[PDB]
Amino acid sequence: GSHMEDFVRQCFNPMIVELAEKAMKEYGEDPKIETNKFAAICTHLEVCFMYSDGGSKHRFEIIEGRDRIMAWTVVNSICNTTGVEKPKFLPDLYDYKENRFIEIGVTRREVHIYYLEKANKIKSEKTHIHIFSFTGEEMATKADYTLDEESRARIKTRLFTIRQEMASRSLWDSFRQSE
Amino acid sequence: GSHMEDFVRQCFNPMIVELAEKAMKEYGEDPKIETNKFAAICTHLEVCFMYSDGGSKHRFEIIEGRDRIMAWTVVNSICNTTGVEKPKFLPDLYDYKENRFIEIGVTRREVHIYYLEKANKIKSEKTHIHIFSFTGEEMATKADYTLDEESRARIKTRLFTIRQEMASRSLWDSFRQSE
Amino acid sequence: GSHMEDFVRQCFNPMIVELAEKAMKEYGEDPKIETNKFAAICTHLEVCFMYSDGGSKHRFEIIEGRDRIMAWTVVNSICNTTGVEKPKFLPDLYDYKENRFIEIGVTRREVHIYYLEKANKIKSEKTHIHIFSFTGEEMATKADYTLDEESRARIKTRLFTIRQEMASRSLWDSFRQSE
Amino acid sequence: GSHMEDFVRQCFNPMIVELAEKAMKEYGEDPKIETNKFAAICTHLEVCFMYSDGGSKHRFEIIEGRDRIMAWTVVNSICNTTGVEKPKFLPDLYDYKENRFIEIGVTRREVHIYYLEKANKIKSEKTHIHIFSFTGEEMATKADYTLDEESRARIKTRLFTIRQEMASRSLWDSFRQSE
Amino acid sequence: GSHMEDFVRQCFNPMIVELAEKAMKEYGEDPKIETNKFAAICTHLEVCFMYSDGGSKHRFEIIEGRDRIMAWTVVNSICNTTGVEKPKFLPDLYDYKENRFIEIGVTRREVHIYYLEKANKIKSEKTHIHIFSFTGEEMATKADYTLDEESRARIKTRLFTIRQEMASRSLWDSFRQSE
Amino acid sequence: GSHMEDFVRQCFNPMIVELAEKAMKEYGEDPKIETNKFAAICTHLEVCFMYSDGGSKHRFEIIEGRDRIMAWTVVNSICNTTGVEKPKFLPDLYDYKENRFIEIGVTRREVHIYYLEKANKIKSEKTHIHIFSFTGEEMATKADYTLDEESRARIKTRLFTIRQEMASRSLWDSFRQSE
Amino acid sequence: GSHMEDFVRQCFNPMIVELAEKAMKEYGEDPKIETNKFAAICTHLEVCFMYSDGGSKHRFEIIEGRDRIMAWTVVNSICNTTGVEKPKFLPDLYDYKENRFIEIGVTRREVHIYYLEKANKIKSEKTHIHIFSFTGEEMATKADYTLDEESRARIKTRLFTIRQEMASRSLWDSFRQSE
Amino acid sequence: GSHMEDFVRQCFNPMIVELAEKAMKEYGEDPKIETNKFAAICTHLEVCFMYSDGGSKHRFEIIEGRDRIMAWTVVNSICNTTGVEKPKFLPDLYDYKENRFIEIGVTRREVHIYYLEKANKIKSEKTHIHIFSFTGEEMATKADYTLDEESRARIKTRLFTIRQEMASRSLWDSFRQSE
Ligand SMILES: COc1cc(CCNC(=O)c2[nH]c(-c3ccccc3C(F)(F)F)nc(=O)c2O)ccn1
Ligand SMILES: COc1cc(CCNC(=O)c2[nH]c(-c3ccccc3C(F)(F)F)nc(=O)c2O)ccn1
Ligand SMILES: COc1cc(CCNC(=O)c2[nH]c(-c3ccccc3C(F)(F)F)nc(=O)c2O)ccn1
Ligand SMILES: COc1cc(CCNC(=O)c2[nH]c(-c3ccccc3C(F)(F)F)nc(=O)c2O)ccn1
Ligand SMILES: COc1cc(CCNC(=O)c2[nH]c(-c3ccccc3C(F)(F)F)nc(=O)c2O)ccn1
Ligand SMILES: COc1cc(CCNC(=O)c2[nH]c(-c3ccccc3C(F)(F)F)nc(=O)c2O)ccn1
Ligand SMILES: COc1cc(CCNC(=O)c2[nH]c(-c3ccccc3C(F)(F)F)nc(=O)c2O)ccn1
Ligand SMILES: [Mn+2]
Ligand SMILES: [Mn+2]
Ligand SMILES: [Mn+2]
Ligand SMILES: [Mn+2]
Ligand SMILES: [Mn+2]
Ligand SMILES: [Mn+2]
Ligand SMILES: [Mn+2]
Ligand SMILES: [Mn+2]
Ligand SMILES: [Mn+2]
Ligand SMILES: [Mn+2]
Ligand SMILES: [Mn+2]
Ligand SMILES: [Mn+2]
Ligand SMILES: [Mn+2]
Ligand SMILES: [Mn+2]
Ligand SMILES: [Mn+2]
Repeated sequence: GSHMEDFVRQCFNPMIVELAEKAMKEYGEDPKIETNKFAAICTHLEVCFMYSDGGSKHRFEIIEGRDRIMAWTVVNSICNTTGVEKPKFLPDLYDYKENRFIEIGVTRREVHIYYLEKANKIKSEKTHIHIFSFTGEEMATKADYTLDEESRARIKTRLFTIRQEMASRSLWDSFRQSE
Repeated sequence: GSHMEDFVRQCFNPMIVELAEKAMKEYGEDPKIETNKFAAICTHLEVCFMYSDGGSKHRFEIIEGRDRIMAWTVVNSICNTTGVEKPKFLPDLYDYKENRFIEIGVTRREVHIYYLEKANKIKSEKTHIHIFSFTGEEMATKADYTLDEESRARIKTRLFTIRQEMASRSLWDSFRQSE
Repeated sequence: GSHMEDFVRQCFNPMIVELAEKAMKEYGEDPKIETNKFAAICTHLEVCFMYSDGGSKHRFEIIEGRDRIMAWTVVNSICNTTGVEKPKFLPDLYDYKENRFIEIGVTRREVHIYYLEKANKIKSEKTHIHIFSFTGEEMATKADYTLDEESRARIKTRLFTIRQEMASRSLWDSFRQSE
Repeated sequence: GSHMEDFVRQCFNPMIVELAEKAMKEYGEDPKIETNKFAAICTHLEVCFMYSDGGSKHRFEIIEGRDRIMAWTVVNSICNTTGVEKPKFLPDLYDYKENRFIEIGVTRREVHIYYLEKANKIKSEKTHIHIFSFTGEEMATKADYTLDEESRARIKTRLFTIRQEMASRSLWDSFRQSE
Repeated sequence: GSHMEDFVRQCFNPMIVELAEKAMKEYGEDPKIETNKFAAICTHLEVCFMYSDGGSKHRFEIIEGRDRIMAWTVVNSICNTTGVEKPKFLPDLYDYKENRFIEIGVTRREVHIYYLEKANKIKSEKTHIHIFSFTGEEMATKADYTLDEESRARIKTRLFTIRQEMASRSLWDSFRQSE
Repeated sequence: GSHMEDFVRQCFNPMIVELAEKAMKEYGEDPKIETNKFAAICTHLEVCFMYSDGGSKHRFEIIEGRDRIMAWTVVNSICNTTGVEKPKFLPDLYDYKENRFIEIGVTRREVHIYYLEKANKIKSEKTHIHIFSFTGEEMATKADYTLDEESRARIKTRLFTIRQEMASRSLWDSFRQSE
Repeated sequence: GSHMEDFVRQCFNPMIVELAEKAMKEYGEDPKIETNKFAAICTHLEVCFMYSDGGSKHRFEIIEGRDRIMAWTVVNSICNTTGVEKPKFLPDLYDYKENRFIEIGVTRREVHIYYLEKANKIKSEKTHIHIFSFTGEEMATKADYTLDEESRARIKTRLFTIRQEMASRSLWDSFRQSE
Repeated sequence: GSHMEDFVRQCFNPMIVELAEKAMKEYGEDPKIETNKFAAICTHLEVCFMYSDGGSKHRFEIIEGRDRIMAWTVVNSICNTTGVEKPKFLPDLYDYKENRFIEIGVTRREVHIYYLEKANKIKSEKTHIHIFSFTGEEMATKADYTLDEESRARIKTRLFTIRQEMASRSLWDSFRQSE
């Protein structure tokens, strides 16, 4: 095994790791080789899980963490009961309170570049966009950050905790220069 | 076993299935033969469970999911402590906040026909009526939908998810044309 | 064993029964003989448990359900940190929100007689008094019922459910004419 | 073993004891000899745990209960995402709602002496200070007690319960005259 | 509810009760009315469970405790892999060590009458027969009791414990004169 | 609380302690006062539990650890299915393999004095007698020690471990000179 | 989803299904399309699990159910501590008692054809071969069936139970004519 | 953290890791620095755990995995009930069947050098000695290996699995050249 893989298994809880292994394998990647992609999907999975935990009881429908067909089924059921436009690509969450899907991005570049690139890929204007980064900076559409400051600051802290742990194990540099 | 039965056991959590088996057998039906009635009572059971989960901590007394005699006991205790009129037929919930019983219907026809038919069977005007359907449409008495928009839209989504899963297994058509 | 005892073990959850057995034995009574006292302390224990569950997260300190010495220790710690007067007899709860102890009574007589008798035994005016009965009637000091209408009506319903179950087993009559 | 140690193991839940054993051993002390320091760190650990439980869902980041390096990592991540000043010594909590770290002290002297001594050791003015004592008295910076009266009064009661239990076992006197 | 029913729920573990409720309802009986049949199937279910527990690790295939169709499926699979004759009626166990099915009877008459009646109903000579009674007497085909003396004497004791508990609750007499 | 009581709660697992509290209270004693009797019944309870664990799967019926009436019920069922003589006093176990009841004694005197005294109290010759002591010495009827040397030596070790723990807490001397 | 897939999820316990999903995806297959291969690997996984359960406590090292690299690691450790020849292909078990690896095959053809084909693929003579089929027939190298008759007959029964369940759902025919 | 530490946490189950952390800290070492000593005590802990699992039900008293004082207490109780000589240093197990203590060594040198060195340190001839190594070789006193070949070969395999995992992570070389 790799050094990064062992770090992934000791920093992220097992359920998040199992979902990341299932997600990458459903797209042909192997967690034991593309190990920094392994850490990325784990990090992205934890961020969305904390994000939907930031609301009430059932404000959010979690799209991420399901296989492509079941995730599109919930997308279909959401679209064809609320009336919203079906997105071109799979989002990560659906905000019932705000009646909009959310795409959540976790980047190691500037929140400006990453938002611009995914806002380009999305093109469909309806779905909300919300980016975090491993430095503590965040950016959202219309500056509408959906959650309150306390929930989002928990996410920024967890991200900086991961970058710190990667650096003390000498794996942050390759993780940075691999996105 | 039937194909529908296997779908029922893999789509609804085991506790809901056990309650549905107990409910149908207490009325002489067998889940392994009347399999689309098996899916209906499971669907109806999940909807009411989500419905009472939509309130505070103890807003709702769940009438559905108990055997006829224990369910009438709670109905008696509710009626003879609050003062409300004892219903002619067994409701599904009791709203303490609103001081009224609720009958919850899940239909594959128009919410208008199904409401009209059960409002006819109820006749007793006190108990509230609330219908959902597998298309995302809902209808309630006095347009009083009891729950907020977020909780009810979760129920509509789950219903459309079930219809989608039934269709990909070729069982939605017989399920539709069997109510 | 007795018929009432078997009913007590099948109607009240095991933790409440274990506490009732411990409470009665600490005062020389045996649950297997004084069986209707066994049902009374179980009923009284469940009512107080639902009562403190009716508040926020930690509004209530539960006095009932502890042995005499540990219960007086919490009473001491409560009195000697808030400043309230130490009661002559052991209460059942302590309301931090209202800064007062509560004595909870469950009776099979008129709420008026039972309140009057315990208000006589208490004499110390500080601690709040709140009575329920197996008919759905309640009475509290200064008409201050502490909890909201939804929480108290849950307690009245549970009480009428117990009386109904006792009656169908022919044990309500002796339970009534034994208090 | 010591008498105090046995009391520590029977009064504090095992998870708090395990954390206290880990905390003291990471600083060269042995719980089986410095047994009243063993009770102190257990008491301090429970107080902070109740303290962060006094907020919403994720108002507080718990600093206490982690080893020195992981605790400083969260401190780093907190500081370098919110922007606050990194404290000279390890605090116990971080209040996101109030955007400030908290140092929690549990003393057997006057809240005035203990606050003054730690306010002297801290010197860095940013982090909040909050002291409790085994008599029910508390003191906080700017008289800003962070939590509501109900949560803090739970902590004062638990403290007086511990002192009472220590006294009936003859160990309060040495515990007092050892801080 | 009945007095016997409450005794059934407090003497037999819940899994055995659930199986008995499922078994009787699959044959049109209601546990709440035919309550002594309810105790009989519970007693019969526990005896067979102890019986198969009396062997090695996987000496016995349990036929009892499954619904009619799944029980016949295992009967089919057993018959059509070992080669034994398929029985006319559903047995309770299958002994691999001895290569024979077992029918287990629990009676309140003489082991001689009960064996004779079921040996008459079976007619198919292959399947083994083994009877216990609430007095401690047992009888098996060819005097081949399958299990050792220690396992069978546990079953006789449990049976006499049940009869004793029924008698102190005044329900043994009707239970006896109802088979 | 007492020092011995705290030692009892930290040395014996909670289930054994709960049984000891129930056993002593059923005979009018209070664990918080007669604390060395509290340790004795706990020690006696653990020894019998290890003893019956020393056999096969179901060699032993545990008589100890039940209340007087349920323990006599099993005694009745054992006697009136095996045919053995019903003992004058309650034994602790029943050996099916050897077809005899066992009385287990744990003493702090010489195994000779303790055996002689209980062999005097028993008088009924049928039931087996087996004594252990906190020094590692054991004595059984006809020198028939029922279990193998490995199981009995585990019991002697556990006993000497308890005496050692009591001595380091200064409570062995009063425990010795109290039997 | 497919009808076979739903049957796979309701007939095999979830841990076996998760392993089968992981095993097939590690070789590029998707359980939701190659659904009868999905049932085959599940069936093969359960058979090997029952097989190693047929021995003592730790007679067998399970090779099947691990990913290719971890399975080869145990193969390496086994070979390079016992001294046996490292097999050309991955076996399913390692028998320590017999000091040989085992390849377990579950077929829907004649045990003769399936054994011959895999004995051809293995070529390395050391590793043992053991075939079962859905009719109850088995064949092993040197007629050495490793396990006793009771354990192997459990496996044959489970296999015939699966074929029966597949047939009543109309999926046995395609499952047969797909190997 | 270190790379080795992350490997230790992902290869050994958490209970073994917690014991190793407690064992090293009780002797002044820190698992996060002396990380290959961290892997050694974990490996040594797992080997002894498998070793005592290799016997009957209670053949072995586990000495390793307790703190120095509690481990010496069991040593005292063992010595002063069986009569064996108290060892100069703490052993790892006590074999009741063979009436002797066992010292278990796991080495990365030749089993001959390691045995000779510890046989020199022990000097007390009574206690048995048993060495394993990461190559699959073992050596015991009088060639008495206590366990059967199947149990010991499981231990040799697990050891070679650990060395393989260390090598693929580049940490075996420093682990070898550090003993
Ligand atoms: C699992 O791997 C995948 C998966 C897909 C399809 C489903 N994925 C999303 O819907 C998706 N994917 C990404 C992403 C994209 C490229 C590299 C890494 C990631 C990242 F962050 F996961 F780590 N970010 C999101 O935020 C996001 O919602 C495509 C490609 N790779
Ligand atoms: C379990 O089967 C039954 C049960 C009964 C008596 C108790 N039932 C209700 O009280 C009830 N029954 C129905 C319903 C009615 C006919 C077919 C299907 C259903 C449906 F939806 F369950 F699937 N809808 C409700 O909403 C509802 O509250 C009558 C008949 N069948
Ligand atoms: C357990 O039995 C006891 C206990 C005590 C001392 C502690 N008890 C209370 O503090 C107490 N006792 C009663 C009560 C009094 C008489 C009969 C029955 C009850 C009742 F309801 F429990 F069922 N009601 C309360 O509300 C109440 O707080 C005295 C006498 N009996
Ligand atoms: C575990 O033992 C230790 C630990 C440290 C470093 C980490 N500790 C804190 O950060 C800390 N330490 C104390 C404290 C100080 C001296 C004696 C006792 C305590 C007390 F209360 F724990 F019991 N109080 C706090 O409030 C507090 O946050 C220093 C010294 N001893
Ligand atoms: C559940 O109720 C039923 C079930 C059936 C069909 C399946 N049953 C058996 O296969 C069966 N049935 C009986 C039995 C027969 C009559 C009354 C009571 C019982 C008894 F003991 F359960 F309590 N004894 C056995 O030993 C036995 O194997 C027939 C009738 N009633
Ligand atoms: C719980 O307290 C009791 C209980 C009883 C009746 C039931 N007890 C037994 O059947 C019994 N009682 C004793 C024993 C006797 C006197 C003092 C202490 C014990 C001892 F060891 F428990 F600690 N030893 C046995 O071995 C034994 O089987 C009588 C008296 N006290
Ligand atoms: C935890 O660390 C320690 C502990 C002690 C005292 C208690 N220890 C034993 O009783 C002991 N110690 C060793 C050992 C010795 C030196 C280095 C590494 C180990 C090894 F293998 F743990 F990894 N081997 C055994 O087999 C053994 O029974 C001394 C020194 N270090
Ligand atoms: Mn996504
Ligand atoms: Mn995303
Ligand atoms: Mn209904
Ligand atoms: Mn309805
Ligand atoms: Mn009270
Ligand atoms: Mn009261
Ligand atoms: Mn601190
Ligand atoms: Mn502090
Ligand atoms: Mn049967
Ligand atoms: Mn039968
Ligand atoms: Mn006794
Ligand atoms: Mn005894
Ligand atoms: Mn194979
Ligand atoms: Mn050692
Ligand atoms: Mn060693």
